[PDB]
Amino acid sequence: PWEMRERLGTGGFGNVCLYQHRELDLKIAIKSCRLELSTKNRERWCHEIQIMKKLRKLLNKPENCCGLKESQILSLLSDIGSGIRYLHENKIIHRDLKPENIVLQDVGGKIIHKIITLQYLAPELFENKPYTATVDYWSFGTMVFECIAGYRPFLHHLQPFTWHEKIKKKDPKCIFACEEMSGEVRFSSHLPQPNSLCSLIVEPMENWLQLMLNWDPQQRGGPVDLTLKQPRCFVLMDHILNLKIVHILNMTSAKIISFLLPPDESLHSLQSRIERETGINTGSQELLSETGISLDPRKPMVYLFDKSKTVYEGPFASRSLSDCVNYIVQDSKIQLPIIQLRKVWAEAVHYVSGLKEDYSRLFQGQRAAMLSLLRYNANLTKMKNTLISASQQLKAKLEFFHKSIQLDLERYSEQMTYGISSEKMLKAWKEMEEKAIHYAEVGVIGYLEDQIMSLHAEIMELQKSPYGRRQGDLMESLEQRAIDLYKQLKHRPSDHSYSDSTEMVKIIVHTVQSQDRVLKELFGHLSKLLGCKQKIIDLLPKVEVALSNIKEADNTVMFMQGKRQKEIWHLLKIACTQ
Amino acid sequence: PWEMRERLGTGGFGNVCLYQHRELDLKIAIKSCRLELSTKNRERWCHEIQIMKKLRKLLNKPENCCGLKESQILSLLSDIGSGIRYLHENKIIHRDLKPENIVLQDVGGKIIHKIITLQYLAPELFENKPYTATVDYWSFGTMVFECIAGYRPFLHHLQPFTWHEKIKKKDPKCIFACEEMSGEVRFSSHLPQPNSLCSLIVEPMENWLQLMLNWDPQQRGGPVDLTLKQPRCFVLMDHILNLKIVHILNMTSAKIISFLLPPDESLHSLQSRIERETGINTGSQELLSETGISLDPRKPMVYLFDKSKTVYEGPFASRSLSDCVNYIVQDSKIQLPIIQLRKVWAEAVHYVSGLKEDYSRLFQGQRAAMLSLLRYNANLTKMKNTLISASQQLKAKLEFFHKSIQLDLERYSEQMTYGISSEKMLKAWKEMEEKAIHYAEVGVIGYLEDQIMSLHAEIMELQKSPYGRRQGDLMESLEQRAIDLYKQLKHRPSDHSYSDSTEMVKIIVHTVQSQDRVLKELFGHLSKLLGCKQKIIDLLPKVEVALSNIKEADNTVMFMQGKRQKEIWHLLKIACTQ
Repeated sequence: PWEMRERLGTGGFGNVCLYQHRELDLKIAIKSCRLELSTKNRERWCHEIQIMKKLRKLLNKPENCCGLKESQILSLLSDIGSGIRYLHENKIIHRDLKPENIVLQDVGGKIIHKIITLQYLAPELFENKPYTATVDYWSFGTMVFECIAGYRPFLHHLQPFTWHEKIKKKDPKCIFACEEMSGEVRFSSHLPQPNSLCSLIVEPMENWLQLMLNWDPQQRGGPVDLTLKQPRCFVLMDHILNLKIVHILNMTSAKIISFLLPPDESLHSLQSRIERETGINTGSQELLSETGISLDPRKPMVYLFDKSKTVYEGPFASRSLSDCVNYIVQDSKIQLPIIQLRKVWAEAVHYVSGLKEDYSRLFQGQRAAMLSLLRYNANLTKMKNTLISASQQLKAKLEFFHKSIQLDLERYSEQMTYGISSEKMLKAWKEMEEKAIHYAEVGVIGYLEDQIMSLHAEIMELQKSPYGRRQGDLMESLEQRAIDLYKQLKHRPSDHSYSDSTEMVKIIVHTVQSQDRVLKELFGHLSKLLGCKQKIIDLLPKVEVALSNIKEADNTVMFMQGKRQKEIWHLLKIACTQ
Repeated sequence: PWEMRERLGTGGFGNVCLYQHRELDLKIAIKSCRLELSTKNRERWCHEIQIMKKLRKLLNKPENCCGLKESQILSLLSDIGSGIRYLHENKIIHRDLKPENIVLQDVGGKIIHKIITLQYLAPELFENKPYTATVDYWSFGTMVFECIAGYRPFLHHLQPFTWHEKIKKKDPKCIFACEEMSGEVRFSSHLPQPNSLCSLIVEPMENWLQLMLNWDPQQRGGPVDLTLKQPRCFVLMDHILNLKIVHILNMTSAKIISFLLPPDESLHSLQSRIERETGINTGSQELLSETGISLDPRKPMVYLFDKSKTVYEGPFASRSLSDCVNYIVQDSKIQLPIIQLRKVWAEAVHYVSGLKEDYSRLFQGQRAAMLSLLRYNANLTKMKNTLISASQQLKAKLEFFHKSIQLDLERYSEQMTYGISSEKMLKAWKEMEEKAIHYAEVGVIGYLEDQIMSLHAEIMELQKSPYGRRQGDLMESLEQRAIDLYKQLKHRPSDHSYSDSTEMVKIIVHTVQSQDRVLKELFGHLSKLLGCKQKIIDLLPKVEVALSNIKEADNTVMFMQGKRQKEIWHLLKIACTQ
């Protein structure tokens, strides 16, 4: 009771149709018979049934055309790296490595990738040579480089009949070829600069690219350690895919610096590392969670605060542009070919989206700092209730105590009138009364209570603060317009070779204007937040020591009254003696 | 060092130019010489200088074309009534009574009117007859009727050459003439129905119109009481301009009922009057200020609440339309002359603006009730702090007390061990300890404290309530469009005799839709407000009696400890005896 849901793809046996039973969601891809395949390859097709039973869409998204995220490429190395390790354990050579053969499985966010066109065709496959797994290595590092470039690793849009002949002329220690608009073929052993990656892993991934893209198949992934059945490629993948790196945005300078983490460094020696890095003293270096929880020093993207610095100035976030982009800043109206234009405009929307994530992370650190302020406020309310409570407890004990000793001095004075009492305990108890009247801490709790309601009024005022995310969605609109202009460029055929880019530069203008606005308002927010936070931190030991003094006069006075009791018991037993 | 500011008006001596010195704001109206007046009337003009040194714009506002407000017409009776009383003391007959001769002086809201065209020309002036102050009476009641009609009291837009001849045929006990579209001349001794006035004063003002507009000058204001140098007209003005009337919107039925106030009625007998009027029992009848302050019963537009009724239904505000307006409801597209159209459309915008003031006053009563809820919340916080404070005072006195008597039972037991103590006060003090342990009211303060934080959470939720005034400004836009359509009708010459009125009926549709919406949301608000208010009112005597019990165990326990003291003094003096 179901139908064909959607034609999934094609194949040598025929087209693939993904099915679904709407009453039961019976999802299955079934490669149908469309090609009328020869019976030899039909038997080999059922062999493929016994063995199989034994992404490019996301790439063509205009956001993704710049290159992918860090953890996306890392998780791609995990899924596809582990997958081809499993396949090379199973003696399998797919010969068909492409993002069109990558199924995306969203398990709650965990995008599990599985395995199921001449630029992925190896040059040994391009001329039908003896093959091995290094072919699939070549396509692997090919595709993973395309995950950050947005394009092929070698002479993009060159026809493979001579493009593979240029592949035969590659410097093997170099990894990337770029061609100028004059046709200048040059090489690079470096990554092209608009990435989204941190250099600390890029350089072992650079040498990894030096291994994975040598066109000699005996050298491509060649140093295979038979200790671990892996090349040095998979050694570096094992290192990097477990290489712990803490990324820290300096909130005070708007700078993210990554850090290699040795597997047993304490957080304090890390504070020494950031201390040497930034100059910020560890007593003033303050760090806390993404959710706004201060980091436990007892433990081994968190956000950097300087306690000893109060007012934070404007951003020290240098946000560069390329000389092509700067050339558009000089004149956006030059009529240049689209080979430049898709690249440069991708760098532009790339740049703007980078600014959006900058404000996004700064927005996060602001919210998290406000959460820490709320926790400090909560402890302030707890010590408030403790203070008011135990303070009025002290006041009542004062009242009851002195009225008690007033009655005791009346009757004791009547016994001194009877020639019974002694004047020494009389004067002593009058000193007890005088020291009780000295215990006049009931004004201090009202004054520091006025400090409490002062700061509580301040943080209630900080609740009603306006937010720059109002202009953050304006940045979303500007970036969205930039995406739309990139799409309108992207669907142009070769007849639309020359174009203008002025409105995008206007989006850059209003972008940096709005970003300066939300940074000024934002730094005003954080400035008042850390100010009132400092007021709370300075307020706490006063409340603590004062409450301690309350407990001092508490146990003091109770001991004094019990002393008065026992003295009356002494005069009792003395009168029992006589 | 100044110039002519603006030409104010005209005159027989010439045009009047209002001056101003921009550096000093030297405002003065100066009647210039434009007419080249004859020297006899120039000498009479300087006579007018010696005697003078001895509004129609507001009428033509489309809001005001329906008729003026209540207090506006009343203040007009005060200023112009008192002014012509002063002028008739000075033997002055102006002969020139018109709103064009009325200067508006805004003293902080108090619009002081002062004294400075054939429909205001009296029929005795129209035929140049012997004159008196009853001429200015005729123009006075003429203009004051025009303040509520928006038009002349007799056959509007009729040419005075025969319109005064129709004035000679007026029924003197009748006050108003209306003409049908067939030309049917009829009379009315009543006010035309679209007023803005309360009938309680209208009927003495109706007979006042029967006196002030009789075309016999010896009868117009004729019964002049020489006891007070006034006609019965000024007697009724003296009554009505001091006639105290409390206007009360029934919030429960969306109805305003006016009330004559005898000059010494207490507020309780007023509650009997509203009690007989509405059926609402005085124990449930609740009244409070415009600013949300409950009315003192000890004293002699406030808003009516029913305490015994919880959920208030939809409005019982009948808002009628005329049969002309209902005829437009039948078909707005009938092509009828503008003599109807300006009147009927004025009734329409009149109706919509009336609905706007309805929601405005209901909005006021909602805000005021919320203010009363805040005051109840404030008393709740005061009793909260008193309760928590004195409660923990009681707890500390319990602790100190029982530890005290624990020490006293230890030593007293040691003296019973010494063969000294008696068991009766032993067992008695153990009963004192047991009753102290019985005093376990520290859980009740936490439970009713949870009720306090419950209601505090509820009223904090009521703070974030959405407001129907969002659609109130939508009503402002709809009414503003209706004003614009009335203006576009109003500037039409006689060539635009036939018109359509459908979009105004659409404004009536969206008006009553939005009004039903804001009344539903509004009554939901007030329903939850009175509900939580009832919760607070029920919560209060629990807190009060519990706190009273705290004071009971307070003075009880203190008396018990002092009793224990005095008993030890008894054993002391007994041991002194032995």
